[PDB]
Amino acid sequence: KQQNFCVVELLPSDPEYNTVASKFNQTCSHFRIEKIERIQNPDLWNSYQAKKKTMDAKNGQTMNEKQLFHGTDAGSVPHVNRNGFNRGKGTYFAVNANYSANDTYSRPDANGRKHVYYVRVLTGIYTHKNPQNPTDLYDTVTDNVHHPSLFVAFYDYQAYPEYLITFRK
Amino acid sequence: QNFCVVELLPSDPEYNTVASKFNQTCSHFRIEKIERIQNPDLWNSYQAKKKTMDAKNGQTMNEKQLFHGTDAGSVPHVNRNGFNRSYAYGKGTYFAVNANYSANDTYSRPDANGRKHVYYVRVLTGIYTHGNHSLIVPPSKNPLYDTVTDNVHHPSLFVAFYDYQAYPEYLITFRK
Ligand SMILES: C[C@H](c1ccc(Nc2nc3c(C(N)=O)cc(F)cc3s2)cc1)N(C)C
Ligand SMILES: C[C@H](c1ccc(Nc2nc3c(C(N)=O)cc(F)cc3s2)cc1)N(C)C
Repeated sequence: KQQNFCVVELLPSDPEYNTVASKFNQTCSHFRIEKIERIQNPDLWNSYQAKKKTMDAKNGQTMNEKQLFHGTDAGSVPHVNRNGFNRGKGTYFAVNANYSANDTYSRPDANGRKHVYYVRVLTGIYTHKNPQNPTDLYDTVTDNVHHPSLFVAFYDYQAYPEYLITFRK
Repeated sequence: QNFCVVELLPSDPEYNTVASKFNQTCSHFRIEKIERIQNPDLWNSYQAKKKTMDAKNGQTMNEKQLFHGTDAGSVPHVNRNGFNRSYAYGKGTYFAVNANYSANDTYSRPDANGRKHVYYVRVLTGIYTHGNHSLIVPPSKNPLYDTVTDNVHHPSLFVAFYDYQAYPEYLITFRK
């Protein structure tokens, strides 16, 4: 599985577009969206979904998945499109787009453009598990359990980079 | 102008054709992957401009495969748009006969992980002349040329000024 990918542009006339634009614009209405792309990566998607089938069957009534934001520099984009966020070693995801929208994470490129993904993450059972069963770990960690602003994933195929929002100041 | 990026296997005949050409001047580097870029609209727009050109320049071989180094940031932009507008022998996109020119750190600028990127590009060089810094557009053949170059009888580079004049066919990712 060498996880090739395709990049389709979401058009304003797509029902998926309002939803991503809305969620993004909750915190980032002062940026202007240049475009939104759907990242299509079959091997990566299947691998993500396999982790989820498992995770759904193990965590009972827990809703394992959330859609979160991750900002990154323009040069990491092909790497994320192909390999996701694969490879104690964590990748950060924001609940709100403004956080990911920071220059430290979404480094503005030569044309001024910034890149934040709208990401499907398997947050599962998280804390800020069992002494009797020490090989049993939390799926993610957060900054605050009752009112989270971020999540940290560690394992492979735990997140799919479904949408890429390109924008500027 | 959506696109796909297919990674080639070293087993692939294509992979070796591209690797051979790159290694002629750049064998001292380590190739990590060679991907093929599939952008149907851009490819179409290129083949149209080529149909026009092969019908214009008689016996001329209009097409050359040249190299182009760039930073990791530009890769998604090139994949989608080509070498289009937003990108001392004229104000266009420069392309090299030999990989090692493109492999210069100022063009194929090393990323965070030390990875360099060089396209192997189909370019419609067509009929070309010697170029100059105040160009912006090709000279007229008589008081219009397709590209310009540094030296007309032994060219080492080429400069294109229009869109759809080149297709970013392969991407070569490598390191020192
Ligand atoms: C670029 C990459 C890297 C980049 C950033 C970080 N740190 C962090 N990133 C984030 C993001 C975000 N959208 O990126 C969002 C957050 F709410 C918190 C953090 S902490 C850690 C690693 N590095 C592995 C090279
Ligand atoms: C780094 C990259 C960039 C791309 C092109 C240039 N200008 C120039 N590039 C080249 C290249 C080449 N392989 O790209 C090859 C040459 F024989 C001459 C020039 S001049 C300068 C920077 N990016 C900023 C667009």
